[PDB]
Amino acid sequence: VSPALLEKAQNRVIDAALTFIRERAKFKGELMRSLGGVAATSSLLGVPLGHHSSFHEGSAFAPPRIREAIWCNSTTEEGKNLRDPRVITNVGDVPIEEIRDCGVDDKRLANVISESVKLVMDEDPLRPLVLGGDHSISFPVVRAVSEKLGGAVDILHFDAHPDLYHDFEGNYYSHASPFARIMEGGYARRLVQVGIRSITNDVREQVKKYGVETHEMRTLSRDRPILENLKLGEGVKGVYVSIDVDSLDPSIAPGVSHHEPGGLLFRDILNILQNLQGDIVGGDVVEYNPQRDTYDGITALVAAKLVRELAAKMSK
Amino acid sequence: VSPALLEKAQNRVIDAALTFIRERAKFKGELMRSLGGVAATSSLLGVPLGHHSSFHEGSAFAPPRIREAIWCDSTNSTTEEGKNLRDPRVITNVGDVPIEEIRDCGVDDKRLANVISESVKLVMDEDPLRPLVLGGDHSISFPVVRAVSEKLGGAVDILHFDAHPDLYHDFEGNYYSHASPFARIMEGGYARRLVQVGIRSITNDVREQVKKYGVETHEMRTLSRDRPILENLKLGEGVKGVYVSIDVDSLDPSIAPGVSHHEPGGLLFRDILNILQNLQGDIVGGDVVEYNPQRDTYDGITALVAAKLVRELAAKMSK
Amino acid sequence: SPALLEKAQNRVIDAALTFIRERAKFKGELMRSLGGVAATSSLLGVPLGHHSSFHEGSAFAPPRIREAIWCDSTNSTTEEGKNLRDPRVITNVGDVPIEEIRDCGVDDKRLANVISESVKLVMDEDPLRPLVLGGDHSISFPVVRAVSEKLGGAVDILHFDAHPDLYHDFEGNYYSHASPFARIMEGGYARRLVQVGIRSITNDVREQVKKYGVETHEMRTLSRDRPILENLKLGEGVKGVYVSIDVDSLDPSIAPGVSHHEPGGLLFRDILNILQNLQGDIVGGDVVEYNPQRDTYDGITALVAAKLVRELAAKMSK
Amino acid sequence: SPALLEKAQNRVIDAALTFIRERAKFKGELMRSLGGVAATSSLLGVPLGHHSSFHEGSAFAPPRIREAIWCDSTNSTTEEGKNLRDPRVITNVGDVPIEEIRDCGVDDKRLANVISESVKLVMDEDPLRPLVLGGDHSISFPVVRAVSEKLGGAVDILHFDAHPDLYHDFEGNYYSHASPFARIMEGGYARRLVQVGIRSITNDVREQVKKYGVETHEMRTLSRDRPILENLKLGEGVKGVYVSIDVDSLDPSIAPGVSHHEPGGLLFRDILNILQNLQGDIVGGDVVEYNPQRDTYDGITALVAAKLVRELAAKMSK
Amino acid sequence: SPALLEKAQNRVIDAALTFIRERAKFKGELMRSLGGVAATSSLLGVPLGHHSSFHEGSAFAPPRIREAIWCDSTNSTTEEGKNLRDPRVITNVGDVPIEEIRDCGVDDKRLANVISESVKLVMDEDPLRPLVLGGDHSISFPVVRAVSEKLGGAVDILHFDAHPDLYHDFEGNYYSHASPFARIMEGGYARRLVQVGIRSITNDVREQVKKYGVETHEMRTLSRDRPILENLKLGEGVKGVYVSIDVDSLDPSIAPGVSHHEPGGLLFRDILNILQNLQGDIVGGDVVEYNPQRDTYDGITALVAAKLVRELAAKMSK
Amino acid sequence: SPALLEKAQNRVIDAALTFIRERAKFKGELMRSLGGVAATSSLLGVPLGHHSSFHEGSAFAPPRIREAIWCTNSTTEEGKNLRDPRVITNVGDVPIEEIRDCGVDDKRLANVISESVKLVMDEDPLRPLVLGGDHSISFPVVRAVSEKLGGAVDILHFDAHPDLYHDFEGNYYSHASPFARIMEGGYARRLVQVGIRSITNDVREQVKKYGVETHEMRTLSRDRPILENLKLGEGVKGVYVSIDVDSLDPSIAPGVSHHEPGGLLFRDILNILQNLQGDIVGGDVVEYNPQRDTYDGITALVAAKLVRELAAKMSK
Ligand SMILES: [Mn+2]
Ligand SMILES: [Mn+2]
Ligand SMILES: [Mn+2]
Ligand SMILES: [Mn+2]
Ligand SMILES: [Mn+2]
Ligand SMILES: [Mn+2]
Ligand SMILES: [Mn+2]
Ligand SMILES: [Mn+2]
Ligand SMILES: [Mn+2]
Ligand SMILES: [Mn+2]
Ligand SMILES: [Mn+2]
Ligand SMILES: [Mn+2]
Repeated sequence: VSPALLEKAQNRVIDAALTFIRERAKFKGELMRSLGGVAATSSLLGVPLGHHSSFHEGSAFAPPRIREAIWCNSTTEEGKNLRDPRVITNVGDVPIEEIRDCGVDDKRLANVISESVKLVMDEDPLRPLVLGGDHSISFPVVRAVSEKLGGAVDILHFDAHPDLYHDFEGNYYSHASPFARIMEGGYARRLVQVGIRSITNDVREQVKKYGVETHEMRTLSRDRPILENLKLGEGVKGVYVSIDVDSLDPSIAPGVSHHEPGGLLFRDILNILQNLQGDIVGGDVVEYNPQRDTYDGITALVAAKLVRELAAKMSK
Repeated sequence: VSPALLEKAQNRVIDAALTFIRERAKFKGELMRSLGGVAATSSLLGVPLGHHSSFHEGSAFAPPRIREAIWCDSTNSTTEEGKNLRDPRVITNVGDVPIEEIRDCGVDDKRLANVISESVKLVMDEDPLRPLVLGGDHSISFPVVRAVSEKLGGAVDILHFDAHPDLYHDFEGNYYSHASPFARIMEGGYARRLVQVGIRSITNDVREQVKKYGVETHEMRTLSRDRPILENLKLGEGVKGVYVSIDVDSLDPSIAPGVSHHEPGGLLFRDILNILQNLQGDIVGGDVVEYNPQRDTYDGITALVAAKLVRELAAKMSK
Repeated sequence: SPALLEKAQNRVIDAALTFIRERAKFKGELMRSLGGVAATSSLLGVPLGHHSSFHEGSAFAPPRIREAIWCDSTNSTTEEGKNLRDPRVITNVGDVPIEEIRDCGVDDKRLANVISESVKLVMDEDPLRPLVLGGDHSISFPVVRAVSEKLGGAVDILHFDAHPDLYHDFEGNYYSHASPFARIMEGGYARRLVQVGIRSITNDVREQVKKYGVETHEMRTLSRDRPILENLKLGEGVKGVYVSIDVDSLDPSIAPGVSHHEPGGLLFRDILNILQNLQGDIVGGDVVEYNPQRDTYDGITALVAAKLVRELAAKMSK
Repeated sequence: SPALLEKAQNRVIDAALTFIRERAKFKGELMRSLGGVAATSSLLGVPLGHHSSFHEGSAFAPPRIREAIWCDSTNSTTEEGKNLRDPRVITNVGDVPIEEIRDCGVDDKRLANVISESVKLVMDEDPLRPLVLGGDHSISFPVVRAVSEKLGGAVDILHFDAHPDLYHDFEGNYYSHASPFARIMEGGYARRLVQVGIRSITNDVREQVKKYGVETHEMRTLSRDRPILENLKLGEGVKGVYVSIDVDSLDPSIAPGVSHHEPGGLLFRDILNILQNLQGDIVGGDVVEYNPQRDTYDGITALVAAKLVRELAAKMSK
Repeated sequence: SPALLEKAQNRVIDAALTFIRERAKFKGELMRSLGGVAATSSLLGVPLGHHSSFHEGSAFAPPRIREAIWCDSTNSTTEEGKNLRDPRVITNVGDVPIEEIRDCGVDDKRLANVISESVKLVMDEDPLRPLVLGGDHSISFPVVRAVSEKLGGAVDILHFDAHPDLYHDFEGNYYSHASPFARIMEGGYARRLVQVGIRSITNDVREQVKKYGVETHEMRTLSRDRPILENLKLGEGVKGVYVSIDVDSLDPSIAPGVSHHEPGGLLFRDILNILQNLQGDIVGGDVVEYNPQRDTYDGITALVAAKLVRELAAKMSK
Repeated sequence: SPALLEKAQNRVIDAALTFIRERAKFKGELMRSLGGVAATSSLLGVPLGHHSSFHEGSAFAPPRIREAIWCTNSTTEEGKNLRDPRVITNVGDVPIEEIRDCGVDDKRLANVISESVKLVMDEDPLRPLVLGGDHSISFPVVRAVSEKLGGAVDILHFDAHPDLYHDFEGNYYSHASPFARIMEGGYARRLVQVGIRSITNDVREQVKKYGVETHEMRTLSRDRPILENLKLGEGVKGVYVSIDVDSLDPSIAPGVSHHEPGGLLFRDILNILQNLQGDIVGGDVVEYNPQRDTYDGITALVAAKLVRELAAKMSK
């Protein structure tokens, strides 16, 4: 296999993929500006990546399924208008499969994701709402938001799992290590984790090493008043919200790779998200696995709901 | 069929069965006794018996499905409160009593129950092992709790999670029904306190049974008032210790679809963990019953639910 | 032909109402022969779905609910100790043959009148009280109209639902399943309307709520409203209390068998807490919007609808 | 009370048969008013399941089948070009209210009489011919009895089933879904009985095949018998042809919605090849043993049952 | 604002087409560097479902089909022994980003032209030949138009489908999935059109068949047609052979993951028998109408579509 | 100490083989006391799935298959009465999980399987009918049948896959390699494969190397008369029948690890098995995966019908 064939294929396909995201972001930025009366518009960038998953890769197919459940009332829990393009709009998906088929390695793939995020952010007034994909994508996304904005953000992170593994199966880019990568890089100050019910003792050392505010399910009843009155981002560049759908009890969100019984109810996430104070600069909804959902696609609907509510907080 | 030949088949096959259990318990006992730093080890004994169920016998297939889910690729090996399931001193498998092959020798249910009791005693004799039984339908708790009580030399207190009191005196003339284990236990005085949680399915004649044996039945319709007591139970003070029986049908069927008796309006997963995490007392044994893999979803969610109940019970009983 | 239709319609409708009359009469006579009974919860199916905005499969619910009430996994005792094998606690009348009547070219206004008369035929047989199995939510309007007219005045309503069903005009359909409570409040048939489980509501509807003085409880305030909802006292000073249970009220994890899934709904124990604690003279009720064609393979939603019906019967029967 | 049941039974049954008469009379008038028609396939549901040995959920089948016929993923043209939107091609009468008659304490013998009379009320309305929707297979006996009595002689029967249903005595139940064709042959209602799809017959029952001259085609011989089965000519020199289709005759891969799964059954195209080719005067027929409680989430067995009803109607209507 | 759309639309389309060109140029140069190849089966996804009449879930199919092709329960050898691990046997180009282009307000004619141009970019890279993954059957018209224009003449088409897809006018959508072959035969892009598995056809569309000389083979004549169908020779006298495989051609017991369930369809082996024996120069093909949203939990239909692609590629690659 | 492990191994395997011995000793005495029999098909489960390449759920098949056997009627297609113990009888399951959990390696495990089959055969008139379990178990079974009978057998083998890989990912004991192990050891003379439709070019060389009669689905119509008239065993010790449930089309046997579209119908196998001539000394039904079956357990019923037909051919 010729080396300079793969290497210029890698260059050429990445460039054509990023140029598509650019023209799409440029189109939507221009649109929001012509309508006016908007400081921020939540912009959907899909990252259909599932190969960093330790169990099932079905995540890769989530973004299109979520956008179908978004755009199929048209009104969010607090009355923003979904058909208003100023509240929510689509940019596109990074064509992960086609980029990987060029032999691109994971480090460059992470860079492609980061560059995609910065293409969106460059077009005022778009702000990135990333659809996963597995949780490994949060690292490149948060990295991109921190670099573009010129400092750290605070994070609200819903998950069953801390995703703070220093070393997961020798895979630096594991969906079980993105917050390790994020904290190792200084991209976040505060990391507020909610839903946690699967945590190793080594990862409790990581929690201590980085000053993570890890809230476990076994103390949720004690924690509710705190969690329902979070205020983040004061004195840093803003607030980033990461929602891992496996944060929700498997009874209400079966469409995930990692079933962990004893999780959040839908209301738990909506109360916390709605009550959250701070300037939201970006967010993700990750680990929706359509291949593990029920036939009625209850988990696509839940995932779409969470995206709608994130967009209503982040659009202004 | 000569009765002679059948009787000798029975003795010999049972002997062979109990010797198998003896040798697995001997292995796991020596292992723990050579690791040291261990007062108790939760030790899985399967009793794959469904024939006492009133509606569906699928829980006979449960134990191997539960072990696989305990040891499942999507889960780490740490319990909610920090115990490492990779440490054998936290949890170990002994194995399954071969119910089907024994019944197939024409053994009657009284002798079958005796064989389940001997199995429990063979685990208990290998200190620091403590029996965490995997059912199987709920009928098995009678012979398990009889065996615990007889080996400890006295009464235990029981914390029992169920939709159903399982206190019938007489269910379809089957003494060993999955709906009378606790009538057998209470009749035998094998238990002092019996604290029942998740109850939402009870006939007026079993309400008699509750009053007659001074059973502490907590019904779902009084739960929110009961939370403060249930989150601070202290059992076993002045008897030989505490036995914890978890019927998976205690949980709402939205959580635990893989059961024979769907009863809407049940516990959430976290309600069992709150009670269990808060429970005080020397836990001497326990069981997880009525997982039915034939009624589970395609993803095996209830196997995972049962496996997590086993993991958190082991985390409490291991020491 | 003009006449054929007019003719057919009347004759087919009269034979259908006659079948209900005979069944009600049979069950009334039995109860009065047994004695020691003031009220018997009496099942009347209205298998109607064509008023649904997404799926019409709730037309199949009634017989599936009835089967699940008397099914092999459960016992015949309700949570608080009533015995369902006593016909004075619960009894079946039968199903209005909606399909057959529609298929005669009968419009929705006439159909509403047939549903109304069928309910009166059950109420004409003391001590029966109507427990209607839907069918979609549109049925509650003609049912509540009948109960009101029959008792000679207003009822207070406890309504479980994901949706307010208070639209003035859901897409030009007066008998929409999203408008039955608009028609009830317009008609004067209800004084209080207590709605529990709401999580889907537009701004135009919030104004319908203020306009009729409706007590709309949304999911986002559920945890705070618990003490109110676990202490309802309805119907004092009017003809009594009607309980309408839209199965969609419940989280789809508990009740997947419905046409509109709405995440973040009631737990089954949330409905039972409210319903078991409700004080007031329950004069009738309905369990609507169970859709067997969206249920799971084990038919859990059938079992959920049956338990709602069993627990509502425990309260209305006396 | 003795009188209480006897009187109710009679009045309830009379009101049920009156409803079926009015619906039959309405559709006969409709057809005669249109003209250009010798025969119209007329659906009579018989929602009975309790004559089953494993599951009773075939009681839910008729409305489900009707919905699947007049549905949305398909078109309305049969495979050889007949339009189902023409009422002269197919029409619904309605459902015998079996649950409600049985709930009056009516025994199976009188129940069979009710079914028989119901079929006869359809046959009294030129040009309607009965296409019965089960229900479990027990219903074929009262149906074929009625057709035989009404026409005044024997029919030939084409029967698709995984089981012969020629048990004299299945678990003491005279009206067993396992005994309908032993009752038909005993009574001389049928001359030929051509059974197709058989793959589950005990030797005792093999005796019964020879005892009554039954033409039983087993699955192991199907590929050899194809030529005969695709060239059937029935009814010559008697009153006509009755076609009974048990859905379990199909492979469970195609028809999972049945009570008794039997691997190695017919392909759907196996039934169409026989049915589209059959020569003879089709005078009635049935599609039984669809069980919606065992169907898949997409309700494919309901579609399978509907396409059988559609293709049988294509052949019976003229 | 108008200039905004004109501007953006052309620039978003240009960037999409650029993407496909670079993938096709990479894949073409790879085969040319390996040598020993005359034709490489090259996957182009068209994830378009909005021309669907019942369900649009075939929009999600291409990436599910590719995962199944390269799945870890299957090995990489076709039935007749071609190694799919060899890029010269099967390669991926990519998906036309339909959603994203449609969300710039691009109309259906302009979309068809983007699909055609995409096909043309693959065909420009010797020795790539286009194997299109739908998406719904609408996509065959702009694919086959592109093929024909590119080659400068007609093709013969082998079409597998339950449905002729020959409507002139399906609900006023020119681009309906029920009309692609009307659009094809009307534009003279095809000479012979051989259809196999047909079992859903209206009398009007029967007209269309005679009108265009379509060689429609219906399921009800299959065994009579087998020796013809197992010895097809197409393309002789024109530019080559296009094969269109609609997944609903298979019986729903085998391919449940489709929008239109039509009972009594082809067995998997029947498509392979025909395709394994087909003579002529295959210049393109598509596998259409796999609907992941209607598949079973184990994704069986994805594997069914994947194997169809693998066996078409084995035949198209030389 | 490693002495602790070796001891556990020796003593646990010894107890497990004594269990199978007492069960086989029981059923032998039962048939001999009953008389009128020369062969009784005796069920031995080998609940093993770790040699699987995709899913291990065939480990749970044996109990599920026995339950579907005695759940339908009670007469074999050719009128054998399955309530007659001389027609079919259960010995028991080899406790695979409990022997592996003592640290026993694959070679010693193959030996335990071989010894269990010999314990069955030592009891006249029992013949072993083995329930899998994945296809890897056919190697130790056929080796045991060949050693106890003192020579080779002919094999009829239904499968979608040849199972003739010399080296499957370094796993000598792969379920994709048992017939390579069997031919290498010379335990079989003829090997007639039916249902084959997944076959690599290196495995065609294995077919050539051992003179395997490999019938592919793409020649089934030409092969029918031949396959419906097989005569095996003349000149050798007899006939072994191996049934892999994935030989059947996935439409009728969805409960397997390896879906291969375009397989056999149920009659295809039944016509072949019923018409087969030769002295049947042994057989297996394998690769039933209960975890991938439909909610109704259709594949358990299929597998039970396959067992009943094989038990009717072998019992006499
Ligand atoms: Mn995560
Ligand atoms: Mn997670
Ligand atoms: Mn219990
Ligand atoms: Mn229970
Ligand atoms: Mn409603
Ligand atoms: Mn509603
Ligand atoms: Mn039958
Ligand atoms: Mn049958
Ligand atoms: Mn098509
Ligand atoms: Mn089609
Ligand atoms: Mn194999
Ligand atoms: Mn295989």
